[PDB]
Amino acid sequence: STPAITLESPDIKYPLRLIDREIISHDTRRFRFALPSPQHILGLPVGQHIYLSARIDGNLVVRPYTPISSDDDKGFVDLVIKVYFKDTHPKFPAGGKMSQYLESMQIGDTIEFRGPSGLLVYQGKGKFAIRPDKKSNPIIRTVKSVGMIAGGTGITPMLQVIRAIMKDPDDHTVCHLLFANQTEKDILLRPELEELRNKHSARFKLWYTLDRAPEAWDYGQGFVNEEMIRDHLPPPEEEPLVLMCGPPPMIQYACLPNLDHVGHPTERCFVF
Ligand SMILES: Cc1cc2nc3c(=O)[nH]c(=O)nc-3n(C[C@H](O)[C@H](O)[C@H](O)COP(=O)(O)OP(=O)(O)OC[C@H]3O[C@@H](n4cnc5c(N)ncnc54)[C@H](O)[C@@H]3O)c2cc1C
Repeated sequence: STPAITLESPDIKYPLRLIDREIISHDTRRFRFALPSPQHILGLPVGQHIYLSARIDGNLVVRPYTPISSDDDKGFVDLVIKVYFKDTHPKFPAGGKMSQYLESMQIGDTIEFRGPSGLLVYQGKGKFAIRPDKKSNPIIRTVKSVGMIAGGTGITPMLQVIRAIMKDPDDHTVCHLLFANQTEKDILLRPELEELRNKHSARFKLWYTLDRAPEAWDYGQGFVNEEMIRDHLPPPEEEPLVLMCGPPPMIQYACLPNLDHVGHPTERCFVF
């Protein structure tokens, strides 16, 4: 109520105006959108995301994104987007629908936001409120540590939580992040993650892994396995929560079964 929220109902689409573009690398962008007034906030609880929706080439396309801005930000929302260009991966000649749609927007164009959405909310100081499904009440579990597995753009739901914890000097939850990508080129938001690690090392552990690592590389190599789970996530005996977001293949065949191997109950594993 104090600051006016933009996402007043989840059943409503809000056309937000694109006000700024930023080329980060060849295929990664930051887009900024104007909230309805400069004193609005988004209205997005930690742990949840929004959907963009648009009519692209005659079809309705809906996709989830987690902003890198937060409810402290007045007047705007920022998204970091990986663009899947056509005519690039000869085996995905068409590219990605939504990300190329965003790449093509001009300053002034609008796009429809809706939310908040998602089964998990972070309540602070270790309190996670997790719905078994969209229609049931949340179960509330209090952890002292959170393990996090992210592939590609899956980092933006981790970062939102990481930040939410580090802002709060009274939040002593320890976050352990294992970040998987294809090539060093593809470590999205590396400077942000490393600045946070520089300041908050006692509450933030960070480790990468790469499918095709360069010759000078100090971190993991290959897919997520038993050993990386043991070495870079809190142990199952600490009763940690474990969060996952990334390409469905990695989550389903690389993460979940090995999490089961090591001993993390599936009740303490959550996929965004
Ligand atoms: C909780 C959550 C948060 C998310 N946060 C973000 C975020 O912050 N930023 C973000 O950018 N995305 C985010 N996403 C992902 C986003 O929802 C989309 O999956 C992504 O934008 C791709 O959508 P698209 O329509 O463009 O691609 P699609 O049309 O769905 O593309 C189909 C698929 O083909 C493959 N593909 C196509 N072209 C290429 C190519 N050139 N190279 C390689 N593979 C290719 C990719 O696997 C691609 O996803 C998030 C998803 C979830 C669930």
